[PDB]
Amino acid sequence: GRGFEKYWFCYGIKCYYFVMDRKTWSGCKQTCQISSLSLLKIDNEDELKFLKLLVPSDSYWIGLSYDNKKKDWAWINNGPSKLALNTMKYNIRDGGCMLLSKTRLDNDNCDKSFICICGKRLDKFPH
Amino acid sequence: GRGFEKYWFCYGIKCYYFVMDRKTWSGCKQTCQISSLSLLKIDNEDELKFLKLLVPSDSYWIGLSYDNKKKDWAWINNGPSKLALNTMKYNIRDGGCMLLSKTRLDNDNCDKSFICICGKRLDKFPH
Repeated sequence: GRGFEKYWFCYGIKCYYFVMDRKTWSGCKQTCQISSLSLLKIDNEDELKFLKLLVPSDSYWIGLSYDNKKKDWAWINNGPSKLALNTMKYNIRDGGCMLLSKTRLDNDNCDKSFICICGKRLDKFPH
Repeated sequence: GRGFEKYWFCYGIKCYYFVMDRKTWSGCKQTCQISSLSLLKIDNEDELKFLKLLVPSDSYWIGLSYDNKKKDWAWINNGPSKLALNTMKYNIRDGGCMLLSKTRLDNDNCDKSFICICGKRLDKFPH
């Protein structure tokens, strides 16, 4: 259940929620999930511009990880995105999971503990 | 009816909306109202702490102005608050309306144009 911050924000059709405890990438993925949210997927450059603008200054796990079957960085659950990643920017030797900071996307050790940012669209309903 | 930013935020029981164009204090007050919002009232020190933390960096008209008849600073529509102001720090000769920045509350010419921050509780329903 719930140990989230009491603030949250929205942009367009998507809101953004913050776990209180820092967690490993996997632990964040699962914490977003038990609450019907999902570790955050970033849909485009517009959205990225806004989050870097609006998030408090820190480093946040987001739902993007390197996938050795696809041979590429992939949004969780095959999630589709229009965010172009320059994958040369990212050395998988230095980390296979993505964080958001105010300054950039960076890859990092999946075992380090960062703030989880979970997203949920406003048109997301149980099925 | 509209001319708002696409983004907004919430804390506990209250959300926060941003007008796109800078306006005079009175214009902010009326723009918030047109949309059944209200130029923002700050309820306590906890809430002020949070807003200084999450608002982009700029200066914002909020629903606080100096009242001749009360002989005091007063929140719009007789709004109740538990935010203690030290009123000795506001010279009314320098301005009779309040704005919020990241640093502090300050008073300023009610005719300057600043960003409107409109508040609305989640338990606020037509009547």
